[PDB]
Amino acid sequence: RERTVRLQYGSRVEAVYVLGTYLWTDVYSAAPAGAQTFSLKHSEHVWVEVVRDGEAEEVATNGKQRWLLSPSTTLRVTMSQASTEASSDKVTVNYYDEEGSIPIDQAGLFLTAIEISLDVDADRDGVVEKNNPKKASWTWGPEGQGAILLVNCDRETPWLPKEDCRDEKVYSKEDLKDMSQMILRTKGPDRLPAGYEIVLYISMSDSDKVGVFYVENPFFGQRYIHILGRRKLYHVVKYTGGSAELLFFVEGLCFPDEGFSGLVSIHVSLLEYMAQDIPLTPIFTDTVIFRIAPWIMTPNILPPVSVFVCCMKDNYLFLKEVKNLVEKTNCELKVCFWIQDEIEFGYIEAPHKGFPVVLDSPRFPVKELLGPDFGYVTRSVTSLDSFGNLEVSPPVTVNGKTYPLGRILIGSSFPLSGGRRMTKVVRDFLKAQQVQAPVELYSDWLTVGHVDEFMSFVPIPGTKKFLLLMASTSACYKLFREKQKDGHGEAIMFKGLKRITINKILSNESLVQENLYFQRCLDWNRDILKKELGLTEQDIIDLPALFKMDEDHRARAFFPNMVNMIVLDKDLGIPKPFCCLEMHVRGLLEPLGLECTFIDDCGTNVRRKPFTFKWWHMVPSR
Ligand SMILES: CNC(=O)[C@@H](N)C1CCN(c2nccc3c(-c4nc(-c5ccn(C)n5)c(Cl)cc4Cl)cccc23)CC1
Ligand SMILES: [Ca+2]
Ligand SMILES: [Ca+2]
Ligand SMILES: [Ca+2]
Ligand SMILES: [Ca+2]
Repeated sequence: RERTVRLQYGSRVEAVYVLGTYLWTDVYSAAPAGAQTFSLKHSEHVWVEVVRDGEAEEVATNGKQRWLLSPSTTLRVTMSQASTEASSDKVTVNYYDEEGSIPIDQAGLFLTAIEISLDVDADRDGVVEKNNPKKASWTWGPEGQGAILLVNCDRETPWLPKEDCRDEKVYSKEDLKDMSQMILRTKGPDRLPAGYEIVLYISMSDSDKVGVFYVENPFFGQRYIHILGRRKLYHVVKYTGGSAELLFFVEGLCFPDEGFSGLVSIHVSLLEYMAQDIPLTPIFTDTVIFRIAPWIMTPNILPPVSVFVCCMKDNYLFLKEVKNLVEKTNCELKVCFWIQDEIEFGYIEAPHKGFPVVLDSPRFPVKELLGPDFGYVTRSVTSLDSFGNLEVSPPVTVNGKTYPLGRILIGSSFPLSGGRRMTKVVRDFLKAQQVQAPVELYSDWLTVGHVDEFMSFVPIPGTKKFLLLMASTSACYKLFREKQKDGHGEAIMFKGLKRITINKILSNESLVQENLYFQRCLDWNRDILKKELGLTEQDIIDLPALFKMDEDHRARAFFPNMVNMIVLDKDLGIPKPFCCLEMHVRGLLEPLGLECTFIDDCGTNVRRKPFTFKWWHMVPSR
C-alpha cells in the first residue's frame, strides 16, 4: 500500500508510519535551487531504496553515495516493526551543489511506526484471528470467509418489555454471549506523537443496524459502554501504548430486508490534526465487514424438541391425545390457554452462538416465549397473511442447485387473476433472508387461502428421504365409489363431527364438478412443487380430501383436512375425519413406518433442532 510522504524544503517532517503500508518520498522538491546531487543516511529499522524510474536500489544506513537530483529519482521507505520510542527511526537527505562536498542544506523525515488492525472472526471458527486479509469482504460457501453477526432479539433481563437490541444498553454479562467480538490490536510507543488520534466509526445508514460495546472496569463491578450505534457515528479510542488489544462486543439490530442486504461495516482510522477549523485527515483506514445472520425456518423432517400447544380448558379430548402422542416421542410439551397462524418458530445461528427466534404478527405478546436464548421479533392484511400460508420443504437438490435448508413455500394467486396475495413486505422479508429461496404456490382457490390446507411433508423413518402429502379430491371420490360398490353405500359419514352418506355425496352432481375444478387447482401446485423441489411421482402421496365451493368460487373443507398434521419424526398427529377414511390413511402411511394417531379437535407449533448445515456454507443466487 503506497503512501506519499514528500520532504519539506530544508525542514524535518515528522510522521506516523502504519505497518502494512510503504512510503514513496519525493526528494527533488525539497532540494535548494542549484543543487546538483543528494545523499542519504537512515536508521537500522527503516529500509530505504533509491528509485531512479523503475529501478529501485537499496541503500546502506551511513552511505556516502550521491545521486543526481531529478524528479524521476525518488525514495521508497519501508518499516517492518513498530517503534518503542516516538521518533528513533529516521531518513536524512543532504543536498550539494556543482562544486562542493559539504552539504549546502538538508531535509529530514522522522518516523514513528505503529501497527493498527481491527480484527474479527472472518474464518468462522469462534476465535478472533490476527488480521484476516479477507475481513473486508463477505463470501458464501465452505471455502469463503467473513464475520457473522446475530440480531440480539432475545431478553436476557425480563424486566423491560422490549428485546436486548431495542435499547442502546447492555445489562448482563449473558448479553455479551449473543455478540460478536471485534478487537482493535495495536503496537507502538507509550503515546502517539502530537497531532494523532484513532477513531472508530460507522455510517449514518449502519447506525440503526449495529450496536458496539466496551467492557469498562472489567476487574471489579463491570459496566458496559455503548460507543457506536443509534446516534453515535464515531468514537475516539484511548490509545494504550506498547502491545495493546481493545475488546469490543458488536450486536445486530436489524434482520436483512427490502433495502438491507445484511452487510454492515465498522472502520478504524488514524486521524492527523492539520489545524483548528480544518477536519482531521484519515492517514490510515482499516475496515471489517459483518453479515447479519438470517432468520431460518424449520421443516417437519427436522427432529422435534418441544411442542407448543394452544387450546381452551374444555379442549380436554384434544389435550389428552396431543399429550399421549408427545409421550410416544422423546420430546417435551407446553400448554397455552392463532397458535399456528400468528407465530412461527425459526432460528438464527453464528459460528459462536445460536438460538430460536419467534416471528409474531398479531392480527400483549406471549410470556412463555420471550426470555434468555429465545428471541421474539414482532411486526392491508388479507387471510393470506398467516403462518398457515407458509411452509418449508426439507433439503432438496433441483438440477444441480442444492437448497440445504429447503425452500419456503407461500400461497398466492395467478398473476392476471386480480386475486389475494401475501403483503409485499412479508414476501420481501422472506426473500431478503436468501438461504431458503421462497416459491409462490397457488392457494387463492381456498376460502382461507393457506398452503397447509392442501399440503405438508413427512420423513421416511430410518432414511434421509421424505414424502409430499397432497390433498386429493379424486382420491376421495375413487374411495367413495369403491365403498358404495362394496356395500358401504348408505353408511353415515362424519358420525360425531345433515345425515350424509357415500350415496348422497356421489349423487350430488354439482359437488362433483366443484371437486373436479379443485383437483385442477391441486394439480397446478403439484406441478410447481415437483418443478421447484425436484420431486417425482414416487415422492408424493394423495390423501382423500373433499371441499365445498363458496359464493367467491373457493374451496372449504367438507371434512377435517387430514393433510394438516403434527409431524413428530415417525409419529403423525392426523386430524380425525369421523372409519374407512382413517383406514385408507393408515394403509397409505403406516407401511412406510409412519405411526398414525388421529386427533379430535385451536392448534400446535413445534420447536425443532436446527439443521446440521451452517447457512454460511451455502451459495445462493443474486
Ligand atoms: C429485530 N427487528 C428487526 O429486525 C425488524 N427491523 C424487522 C423484523 C422483521 N419484520 C417483519 N417484516 C415482515 C414480516 C414479518 C412477520 C411475518 N408475519 C406473518 C404474518 C402472520 C400473520 N400476519 C398478519 N402476518 C407472516 Cl405469514 C410472515 C412473517 Cl415473516 C412477523 C414479524 C416481523 C416481520 C420487519 C422488521
Ligand atoms: Ca477465527
Ligand atoms: Ca440488551
Ligand atoms: Ca443478550
Ligand atoms: Ca442469550
